[PDB]
Amino acid sequence: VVGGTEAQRNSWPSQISLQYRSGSSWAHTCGGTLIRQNWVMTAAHCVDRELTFRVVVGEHNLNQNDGTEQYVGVQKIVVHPYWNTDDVAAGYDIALLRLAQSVTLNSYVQLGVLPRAGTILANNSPCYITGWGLTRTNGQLAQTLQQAYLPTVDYAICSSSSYWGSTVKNSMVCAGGDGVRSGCQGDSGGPLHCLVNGQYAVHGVTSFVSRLGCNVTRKPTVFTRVSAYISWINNVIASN
Ligand SMILES: *S(=O)(=O)C(C)(C)C(=O)NCc1cn(Cc2ccc(Br)cc2)nn1
Ligand code: NA
Repeated sequence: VVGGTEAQRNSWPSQISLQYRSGSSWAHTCGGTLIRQNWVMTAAHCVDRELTFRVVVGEHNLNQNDGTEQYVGVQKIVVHPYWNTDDVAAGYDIALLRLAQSVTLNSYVQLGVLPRAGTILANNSPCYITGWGLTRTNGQLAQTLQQAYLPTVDYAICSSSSYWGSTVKNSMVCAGGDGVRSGCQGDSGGPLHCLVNGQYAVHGVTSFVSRLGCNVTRKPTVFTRVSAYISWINNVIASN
């Protein structure tokens, strides 16, 4: 997250860190959202490489154990069957990870609330991105979870020629693009939390940023639109 601030400890208790084994240790690669005690929602592109993954729930400071974390293996990966790693812009950038055990819920570990199927937010709706992704273009990961206010940019604007044009689809949510605040590498897979009827719900899964930079005017961060996938998510959970 570029242009963010440090989140209060576990104010985003459904945020997870998706990590892969790197030698004798672990490396953060993506965010995700805990949606059942044994299921995480992330981006399909986060699992394009065949690696050993783990999920950390209750995380805040990646470099230090604070007593709130639970670490769990990934037992099954279900990528959307229409995902094409060579065509991010086609969409379908979503995957579900079945965890090797069910995590315990507490003040630090909670299920993320999903929107009702089909929900489209009005332009400029209030949302926050969260993650441990880079804090500047070409920079380094955040040690502690960051948040940034990233209001939505509706499809008509986001898919116009001076923004992302045809690359953005109606199955995506765009947010930000002010040139100061944005998602960045390693926020991918994580949530966009948007306030609806007084409750935050996870409307986006971070999918891509501009190759020109993370915080780039009229290149808002692009998210898979969770509300387009409610039936798919429920079908996967019900059949696994
Ligand atoms: S996201 O918008 O943050 C973005 C820029 C697409 C991103 O940084 N995604 C992170 C990501 C994770 N993976 C899979 C992967 C690739 C290589 C290794 Br060594 C490990 C994991 N690809 N992009
Ligand atoms: Na920690």
